[PDB]
Amino acid sequence: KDKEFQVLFVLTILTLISGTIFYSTVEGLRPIDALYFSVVTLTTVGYGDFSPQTDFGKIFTILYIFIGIGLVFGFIHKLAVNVQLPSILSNLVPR
Amino acid sequence: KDKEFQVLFVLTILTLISGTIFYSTVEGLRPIDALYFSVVTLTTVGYGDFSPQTDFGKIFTILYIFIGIGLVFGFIHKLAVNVQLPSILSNLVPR
Amino acid sequence: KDKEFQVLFVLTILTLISGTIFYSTVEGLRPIDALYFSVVTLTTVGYGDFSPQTDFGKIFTILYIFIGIGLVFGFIHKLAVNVQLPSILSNLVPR
Amino acid sequence: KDKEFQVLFVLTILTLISGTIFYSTVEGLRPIDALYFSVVTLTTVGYGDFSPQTDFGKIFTILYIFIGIGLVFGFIHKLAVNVQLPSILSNLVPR
Ligand SMILES: [K+]
Ligand SMILES: [K+]
Ligand SMILES: [K+]
Ligand SMILES: [K+]
Ligand SMILES: [K+]
Ligand SMILES: [K+]
Repeated sequence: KDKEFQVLFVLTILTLISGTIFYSTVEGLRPIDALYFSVVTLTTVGYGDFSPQTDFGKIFTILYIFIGIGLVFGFIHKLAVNVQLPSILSNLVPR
Repeated sequence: KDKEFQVLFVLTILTLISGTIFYSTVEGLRPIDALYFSVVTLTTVGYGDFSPQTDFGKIFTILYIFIGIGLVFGFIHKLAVNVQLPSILSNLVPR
Repeated sequence: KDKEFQVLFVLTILTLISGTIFYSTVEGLRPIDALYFSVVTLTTVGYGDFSPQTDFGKIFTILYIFIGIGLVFGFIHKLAVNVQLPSILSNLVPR
Repeated sequence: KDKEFQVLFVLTILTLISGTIFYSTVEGLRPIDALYFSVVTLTTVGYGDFSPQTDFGKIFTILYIFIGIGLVFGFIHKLAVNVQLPSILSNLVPR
């Protein structure tokens, strides 16, 4: 399960890297803002402080969302159940 | 399962087409912006760079969301599990 | 199952009514905008074209979200599986 | 199950407290606005009336979202099924 976590973890980083590079290049964001934006998009928060301005950015965002949501939310699920939950349970007992 | 994917795929395209046509017509968006907006609405991202301005657009958006979320997120589920997951698994093995 | 649908349906309408009344009264929105806003909040779209300006509105929105999301998304689930899915299946066959 | 509810309830309050303190301190929000913002972020509504302006706030928000969504939505699930549902069922019968 550490290896089920590791795979989704890696694939999430790669996905966020892809968005950082595209939005920094095509939409002209600073790298930190492109990552932030990629995260705010794929978790569906969508503040809108940043949003794509070019048609190439709009089209990319459509595809990035559909390809990216299932991965991101899979990782969050694995994180919650296989990492966060056990550590919570361990805290309720003194060794 | 390719035919379970195909049905949801088609129904998603039809749903996004419906929104593209309405928002381009009633809210005056360019077709590309209406599609983008329809996608950003039904995936619940909701940047708000675009939002309906007319009461007819507001009422439509209410119904489009309720009718459209269950479909869109069904497709994303099918996509993740029946397409993305297997291809990931295939990459971890050399033929 | 029509009666499992009917209950969630009614409870959803009541929930959206509650929000329409509060936001129209305390935040000064037109009734149509308060409903629209209530729907955009509880489905987690959150365009932000409307957002509460008063501390009383902010506090209410916190509680409305936590109480309201589980209901709204339950209805959408019931809608998709017990209404939308069967009708889709019926269309694929001529009577 | 009251103790399964109580744990997630407490962990949710602690999580929202953490965000209130950070955003009030680093991003300069009033405490009430920082709580409101933390809630609007972790439920994925994301109005964007508030959004982090500093790089330290942006980085924190990335991590807060990934750590916080699984908890928040777990609580909402427990709330809906173990608290809201039973009380609904009890109302349909006179004692
Ligand atoms: K969701
Ligand atoms: K959102
Ligand atoms: K927004
Ligand atoms: K906005
Ligand atoms: K949003
Ligand atoms: K959302």
